[PDB]
Amino acid sequence: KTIIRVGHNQSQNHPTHLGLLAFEEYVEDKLGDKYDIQVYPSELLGSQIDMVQLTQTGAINICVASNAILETFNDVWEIFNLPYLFASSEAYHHVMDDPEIVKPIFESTREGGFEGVTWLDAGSRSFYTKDKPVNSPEDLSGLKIRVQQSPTNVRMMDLLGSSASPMGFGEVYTALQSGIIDGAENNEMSLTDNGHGEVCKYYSYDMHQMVPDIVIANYSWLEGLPEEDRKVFDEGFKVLNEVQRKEWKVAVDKAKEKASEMGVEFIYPDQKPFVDAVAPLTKEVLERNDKLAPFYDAIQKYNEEYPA
Ligand SMILES: O=C(O)[C@H]1O[C@H](O)[C@H](O)[C@@H](O)[C@@H]1O
Ligand SMILES: [Cl-]
Repeated sequence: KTIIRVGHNQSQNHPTHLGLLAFEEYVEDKLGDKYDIQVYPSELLGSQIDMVQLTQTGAINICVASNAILETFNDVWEIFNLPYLFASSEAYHHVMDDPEIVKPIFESTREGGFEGVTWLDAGSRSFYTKDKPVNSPEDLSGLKIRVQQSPTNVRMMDLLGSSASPMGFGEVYTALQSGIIDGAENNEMSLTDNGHGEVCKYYSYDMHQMVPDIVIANYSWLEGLPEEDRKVFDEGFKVLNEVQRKEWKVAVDKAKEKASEMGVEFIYPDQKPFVDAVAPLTKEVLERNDKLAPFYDAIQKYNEEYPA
């Protein structure tokens, strides 16, 4: 058979793994005599940055990468990394499901060896810290906060009066434990599935970003598929999206409960001071990249249709 290698950086219990297992089962049920889909969880194929590069060369076929890091491969991905971009999770989901918005973005990096085929839900990202609770941006002053390898997020930390420490997701637990960083920012699953709540017990819902995870496929590989095979893989990507999103809802609820049981304290800060502190980032990003405005306009229509 033809081996299709698929990587991601999450545990085997995470929604993304469950979605990819559904993908594998869907495709192999229709075409199993021909393809063996192999899913490599928990950074078995490397950190996310490692995997995107392996996808570019075709050493693996498909991987999952946070939108945060894709902006370094093509600047148009920056659009979904803007802080306080979406008014509501409903606005966000409708945006990511709108082909007129996502297709031009997903296809932007074909010359770099890959294209986006779907997205996966990763909730919203908020600050969590070890020693001191975050109630407003000034509480981040003098802290070192881990972010993804994303110039947008580095700039966001600068505007918050803080300092960014970019590193891969698998490094964060030990970096927190050793005191190399003071905190990080993510959805609630980081606390439980990745153990960050063992060290960080203050989780403050500033909800600065809703950053999609993107499923990317090697472009030569994908376009090389025979018509009928491509149709099955495409259907599989839709199943992946659907199963991951359903499982995400379940998992994030369980994560919140388990975090509480672990001793994490959830804080609900006033978001306005965070919004105002990082507003210049959106102004700067839009001014520098004129590809973005029409996507931003379209997102605003969804914000209006699905407000908070
Ligand atoms: O902050 C990060 O690095 C990670 O954040 C979330 O877990 C996201 O789903 C991952 O794709 C990502 O790698
Ligand atoms: Cl990485």
